[PDB]
Amino acid sequence: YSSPPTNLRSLRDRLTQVAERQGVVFGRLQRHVAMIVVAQFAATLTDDTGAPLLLVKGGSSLELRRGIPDSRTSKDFDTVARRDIELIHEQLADAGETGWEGFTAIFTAPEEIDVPGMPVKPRRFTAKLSYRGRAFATVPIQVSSVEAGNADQFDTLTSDALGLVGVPAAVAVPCMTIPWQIAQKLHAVTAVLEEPKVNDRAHDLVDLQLLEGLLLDADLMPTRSACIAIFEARAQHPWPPRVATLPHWPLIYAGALEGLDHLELARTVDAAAQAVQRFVARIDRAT
Ligand SMILES: [Mg+2]
Ligand SMILES: [Mg+2]
Ligand SMILES: [Mg+2]
Repeated sequence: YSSPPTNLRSLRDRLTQVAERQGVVFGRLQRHVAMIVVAQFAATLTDDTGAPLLLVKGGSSLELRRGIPDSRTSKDFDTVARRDIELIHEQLADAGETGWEGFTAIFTAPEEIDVPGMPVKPRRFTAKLSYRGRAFATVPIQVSSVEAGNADQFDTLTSDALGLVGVPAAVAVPCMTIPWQIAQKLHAVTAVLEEPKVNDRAHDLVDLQLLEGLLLDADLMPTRSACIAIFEARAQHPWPPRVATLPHWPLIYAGALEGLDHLELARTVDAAAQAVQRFVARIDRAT
């Protein structure tokens, strides 16, 4: 494509053409662009030394690490911020009005969410995107505070999705490194929740398998330290944990596998909880 889309209808038609070309669902690709678009806003938030203020996290980070086909499909945009929330929101809302390649975003008010082990309760808000004056997509956003050394470093991942529909701007998203993604997700999947609510995070089992695959050999001492840091800082269940399965997880885990038949994952919730438990033990042996 020679030029960027002239309007929203063009972008929608340019995307559905690229979606069928790459063998993915249009809605999945459309949310990817929007997710990519907010990342660009978040990337422009910086401190006095040029280092980023936000680090994307969770499902959006694994999508950028393995692409659309090899990553679980989720809608949340998770971020860890090195500054306080209303300063983050003002900066995000400031970057939205300015724009990026014709994309403008207005954000909703941040709302504190119930969190058991964080002295600074993360916040949740949404960005209503538009492309040249026409509403394009709404992305749920989540921002949480720093934890030990989880924002000390960052990976810079990229995606070519917008380069396909004629928006050639270079995408570079700062991401939380995998050792801390393993620690946070390990602590979440083995979390015992107070009576009212139950831990439904069977999907984290799938991701921990993906993150283990991305780590390859490398060295698990960084991952072990991150787990030692996260489990202690939250001061709930200790380390190492036991990957317990709950009665309603078999179907939730099967839903988390949708679209990952080509991948070498455990196809059942038990074998997955066993693989993640082997991975936990493998982390705990480090020297
Ligand atoms: Mg949890
Ligand atoms: Mg593995
Ligand atoms: Mg079980």
